[PDB]
Amino acid sequence: DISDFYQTFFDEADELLADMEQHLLDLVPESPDAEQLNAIFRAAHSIKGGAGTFGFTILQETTHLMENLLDEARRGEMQLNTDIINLFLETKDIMQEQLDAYKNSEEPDAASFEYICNALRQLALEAK
Repeated sequence: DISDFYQTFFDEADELLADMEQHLLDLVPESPDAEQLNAIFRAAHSIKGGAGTFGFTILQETTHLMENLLDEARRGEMQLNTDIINLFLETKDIMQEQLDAYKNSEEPDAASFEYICNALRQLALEAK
């Protein structure tokens, strides 16, 4: 029954992933427009909550780690650069694959999950 609420989430998520991608591509690393970063962070926060609500473990954890990083960057605690933005784009790419698996009642890719989470946690570490 709870699956009766997946379709709306899947559509919202796809749209938010597209927005995330465009904002990422338009970001100026050394001087990121505050309003643009806030939008990326909000898309991630939204996707994370939906993932939690429906028990999409892999997507939730992946988005969780990205969100914390986007929070650091938007609060100005973390400096951005082209490498970080490329990591965010790669993260958006992987999240889309995870979502596409759920749409098919399939399980996301375990290896891609471990790789992206490892990279995101490495960056946070480096940020500290």
